[PDB]
Amino acid sequence: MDQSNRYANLNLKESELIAGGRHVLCAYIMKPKAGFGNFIQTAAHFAAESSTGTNVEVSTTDDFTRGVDALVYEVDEANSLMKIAYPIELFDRNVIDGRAMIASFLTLTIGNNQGMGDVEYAKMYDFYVPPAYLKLFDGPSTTIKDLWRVLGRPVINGGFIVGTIIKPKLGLRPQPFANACYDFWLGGDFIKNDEPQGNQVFAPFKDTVRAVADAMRRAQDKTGEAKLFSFNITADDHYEMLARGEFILETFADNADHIAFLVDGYVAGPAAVTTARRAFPKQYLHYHRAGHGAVTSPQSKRGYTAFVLSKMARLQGASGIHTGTMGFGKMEGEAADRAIAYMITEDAADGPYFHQEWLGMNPTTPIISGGMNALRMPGFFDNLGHSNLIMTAGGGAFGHVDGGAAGAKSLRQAEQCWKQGADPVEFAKDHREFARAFESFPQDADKLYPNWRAKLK
Amino acid sequence: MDQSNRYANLNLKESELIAGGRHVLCAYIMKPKAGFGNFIQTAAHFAAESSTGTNVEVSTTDDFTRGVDALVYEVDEANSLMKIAYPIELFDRNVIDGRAMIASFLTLTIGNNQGMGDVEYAKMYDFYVPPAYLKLFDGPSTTIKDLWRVLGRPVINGGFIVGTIIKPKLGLRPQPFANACYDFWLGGDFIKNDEPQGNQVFAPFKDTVRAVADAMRRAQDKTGEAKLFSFNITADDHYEMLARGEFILETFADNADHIAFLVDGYVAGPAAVTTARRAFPKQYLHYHRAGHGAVTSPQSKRGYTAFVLSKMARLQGASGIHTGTMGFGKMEGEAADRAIAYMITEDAADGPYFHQEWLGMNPTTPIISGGMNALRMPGFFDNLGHSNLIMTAGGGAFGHVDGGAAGAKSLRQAEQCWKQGADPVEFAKDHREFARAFESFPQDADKLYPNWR
Amino acid sequence: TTIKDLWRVLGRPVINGGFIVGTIIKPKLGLRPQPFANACYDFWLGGDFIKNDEPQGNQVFAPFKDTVRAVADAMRRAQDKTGEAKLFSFNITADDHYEMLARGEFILETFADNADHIAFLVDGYVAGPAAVTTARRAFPKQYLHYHRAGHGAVTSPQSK
Ligand SMILES: [Mg+2]
Ligand SMILES: [Mg+2]
Repeated sequence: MDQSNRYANLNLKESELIAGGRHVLCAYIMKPKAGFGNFIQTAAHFAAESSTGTNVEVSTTDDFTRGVDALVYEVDEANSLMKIAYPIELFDRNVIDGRAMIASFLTLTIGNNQGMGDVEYAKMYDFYVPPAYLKLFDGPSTTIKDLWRVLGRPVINGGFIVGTIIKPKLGLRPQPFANACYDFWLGGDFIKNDEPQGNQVFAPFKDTVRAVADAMRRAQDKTGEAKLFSFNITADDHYEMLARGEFILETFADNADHIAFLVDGYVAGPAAVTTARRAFPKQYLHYHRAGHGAVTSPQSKRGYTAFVLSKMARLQGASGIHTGTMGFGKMEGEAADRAIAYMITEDAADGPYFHQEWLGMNPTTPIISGGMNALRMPGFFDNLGHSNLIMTAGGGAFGHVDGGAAGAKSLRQAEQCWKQGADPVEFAKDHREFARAFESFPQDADKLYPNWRAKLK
Repeated sequence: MDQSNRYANLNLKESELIAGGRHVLCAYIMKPKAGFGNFIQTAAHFAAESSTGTNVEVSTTDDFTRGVDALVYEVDEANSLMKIAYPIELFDRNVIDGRAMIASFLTLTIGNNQGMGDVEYAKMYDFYVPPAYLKLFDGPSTTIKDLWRVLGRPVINGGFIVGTIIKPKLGLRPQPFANACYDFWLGGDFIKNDEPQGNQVFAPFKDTVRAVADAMRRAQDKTGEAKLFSFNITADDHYEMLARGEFILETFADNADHIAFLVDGYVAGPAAVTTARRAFPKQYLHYHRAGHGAVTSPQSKRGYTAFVLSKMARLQGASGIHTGTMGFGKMEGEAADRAIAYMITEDAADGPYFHQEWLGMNPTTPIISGGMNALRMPGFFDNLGHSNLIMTAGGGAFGHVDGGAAGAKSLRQAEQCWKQGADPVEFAKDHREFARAFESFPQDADKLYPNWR
Repeated sequence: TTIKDLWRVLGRPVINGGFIVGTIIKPKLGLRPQPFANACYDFWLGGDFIKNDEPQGNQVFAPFKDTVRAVADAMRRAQDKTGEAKLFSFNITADDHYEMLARGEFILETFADNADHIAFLVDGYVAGPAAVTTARRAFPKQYLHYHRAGHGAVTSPQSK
C-alpha cells in the first residue's frame, strides 16, 4: 500500500517547522530497494514505521493518531535525501521527573526503520531539536572548565590538557601500571584507562585504583602540579558502576575532584551513560565511543554518522566525547569532522543540514585520541582552530625514545609551538623533548617535515 | 609495525583451543583497506587493537602482557575469514559478584577494531564461549515454560502463544488502547507494547497501565483463560525502569505473573537489559531489538550479525528475543535464520563457525514479529520445525476484516492447521476466521494460495 | 541550576532573559487546597512565578498531596489559557531527609511534563545547611530556592 498521502507533505516549509518549535527534524541519506515503491512512497513508509504506522491499515486508527504522524517534508531523490518531521509528543518522557530520554529518540528515528525490507539503506546525517524538547535533556553537568579549575588554569580558554593512555591496552599488573602513570605525570596532565581496563583477574580493580591513587599523590608532591585520571566504570549492572565510582572517590579522598569517569557509551549504551551522569554529576563524564565505527564509518550506509552520535552525547550529558583525529591519526576520520567539535562546544552551530541553538546547555569537550604524537599535532590544531581540548597519545608518549615523561613534554611543546605560530623544525632546535620526537617517530618526521635531519642534527 | 610475529599464531589448532577452555573464539569476515599491510598483518593489528596492543612499540610492555594477547589462529583470505582467540582473562568481571559482563566482550571483540584506518570492514559472524566464561553470565531466569504455566499449558511443549502488537504504533489514548487489548484478548494470548510506547503526553504510562489491567481482568472473566501483556519499561535512567516495573506489578496485583517486561535492548544497550534482568528475574524479559538492522543487515559489512546478537542476548538473560520472520514477513530476513532459533533454544547447537554447549543455561524464546498474518504462518512453521514460540501480528490481527478478536483466532487456527498437516485452503472451509484472513489480505492470498477463490 | 534554566522554561533569552514576575499566595497559611490553587491560577494569568510562603507544607487543613495536585491542575489551566509557561516554588523543608525526598519526588511525578517548571524551596537558615544540601544533591536539576526565614536573629545590624 501507498501511504504518501498521509505520511508525506512536501508543501510543509522547513523554516515554519523550525519556527513552530513542535517538531524534531531528521535528515537521512536513503536508497529504496529495487522492486518496491518509488522514493517518496518508500520515504512515507519509512516515516510511518518510525512513528504511528505499519505495513497495513488497522481498525484501531482514529483522528488523534493522525496529528502525531511523522511527516516527510522534503525529498531530493537525485542526492538520495529524505527529511522527516517528528512531532515532539511522540518521544517518551520519564514518569519520575518528566525529562526526555535518548533511548526513545533512537527507537523512533533510527529503530525499526533500519530493518525494513523495501529500503536498501538509510543513514541519519543530522537532526534538529527544538527548545521544548531540548530543555528536557540532561545536558552536561561537568565540563573542561572544572578540569581547568583543578589544574589551576583559567576557567575560560584554559587551554590544552596533555593526556595519554597507559599502554599496553591490557596486561599490566597494578604496580607496573601505577609506575607508568607516575612517569607520564612528571610531564603530563591526564591519564585515561584504555577502554577495556577494569577488574581483570591479573589487575584487580581495587588494587589498581589504590596504586594509581598513590602514584597521583607522589607525582603531585614531586611536580607541585595537579594531575587527572579517567577511570573506566563501565558495567552491564548499574550497581557495579556505582560500586566502582564510589570506591574510586573514597580512595582518592582529597584528590576525588581530580577524577573523571569513563563510560563505553556506544557498546554499554545510553543507560550506562545516564547511570554515570545522574549518579555522579560532579565528576567529569568521559564518553568513550568504542564500537561506533560499525555504523558511523563512511563505509557504512546505515545507522547514523559520528556527527549525530556526538550531538546525541551532548544531550545525554557527556562531559567529553572522542571526536576522532579528523584524518591526522590512525583511525578513520576526515578534516571536515572539525564541524563535530564546534557542534559539541558552541552555543550555536551548523550541522550538515540543520542549524542548532543549544540555549546555554553546557559544552561537551572534544577528546582527541588514536595514533597521535607531537609531530602530528600542529597540523591537527591548524585544521581545528583551537587547543581547548583533551588529547591522549599512548604511543606518542610511551613510544618516545627517552620515555613517558619526555613523551608528555614533547606533546606539551608541540601545542606551545602551534600556539605561537612557530615552525616545528626551528622550534625543535630549542626544545629537546620535541626534537627527540623526530627521532622517536622518523617515518612521520620524513613525511611531515621532509628536510628535518639537515636542520636539526 | 608488522605485529604478526606476536599477534598471529596460525599453527594453533582450533580443536585444542576449544579443548583447553581458556579462550573465547571469534570469527570475522574482514577486508583490509588498500595501501596498508597484507591480510595476516591487518588481522594481527586487529587482534592487537582488540586486546593488549597499539600501533607502535611501547617501553612499558613486559612479558606478562604477551600471555594475554589475542591471537589470530586461522585465516582464509580468499573468503575474507579471520578467526581470533581471546584469552578469557582479558574480559572484565564485576567487583560486586565476580560475574561476567557483555559490555566487556563487546568492547574487546567489536569495539575500537570497528574504527581502524587500515581496515575497510570487519563483521563478527560467530563466537565461542568456553565453560569457564559461560558459567559467569546471568543467562535467562524466566523462560516460555513460565508463560505456559500461567496459560495452563503443559510446561514441556506447551505450544504456540498467539500474540499481537496494538497498532497504531503510537497515538492511541489509554482507554481506546485498553479497548483494543480487550478485543484482541477475546481470541488471543499475548499483547506487547510497540517498541516506543511508554509515557507519551497523550497516553500517560500510569493511565495506560491501569486501563490495560482493567482490560485484562475483563477479558479473563469473559473467556475464562489467562492473558499476558509485555510492557515497555525502557529508559535511559535505571531508576525510571524500576519505577515503571514496580508500578506495573503493584497495579496488576494477582495478575502480576501475567506480565512480561519489554526492553529496547539494542538502542538502550546491555545496561538496560541487565537492569530488567537483575531487578525483575521473575518477570519474563522481552528483548526488543529495534535498531539492530544498522549492523545486522546483510547490506552491512560491519559490526555483527543477527545470529551473534541473539546468542549474546541469551547470555545477557533475555527470556525471549525477536529473531525475525526468516524471510516470511515484511522485515529483512532469510530462511537460514532458523539456526538462530536453535542456537537460543537448545542446550547444544551449531553456529556458522562454532559448535556451542550451553551447559544447561536456560533457553531464550524466539519471538516472531513483523508483517505476519494467518496466511504466511504455515510456511514459516515448516521452515522452523516447531511452534513453541511467541508470534506477534499487529497488522495480521487488527487488519483482519472482522476485527482483532477474529484476527487472533485466524492466527490460532493457522498454527492448528500446520500442526495437523492440513491444506490451508481446505482447512479454511471449516474455520471461518482463518478463511476471512484470505479476504483480509488478498495480495498475500494470491501469491501463496493461487487458486483460493 | 540558575535563573538561566528558568528563562529557558519561560521561553526567554538565556542571556539577560530579564525580570521574573512573582508572588506569594497570601494568606501565609489558612487557604485550603482548591482556594489556594484558584488564587495561583488568577495570578498566573498576568505573572510568571509563585512561591509557597515559608511555612506552607502539609498542614492538617491543607494536606501536601491535595495542594500539590490542585496547583498542578491550576498551572495546566493557566498555561492553556495564556499560552505561556508558569513556575512554582514548593516548600519541601523537613527535619527528616527522607521526608524532603518524599515531597520532592511526589511533586515532580505529579507535575509530569511540567516538572521542569518546579523550583524547590528550603528554609535554609532554620532547617540548616544539611537541609539545603539534601535538596541540592538529591535534586540538582530543580532550581533550589533558599528561603532565609529566621536569619534576622543574627544578620540584623541591631545584632553585634
Ligand atoms: Mg584505546
Ligand atoms: Mg513493531
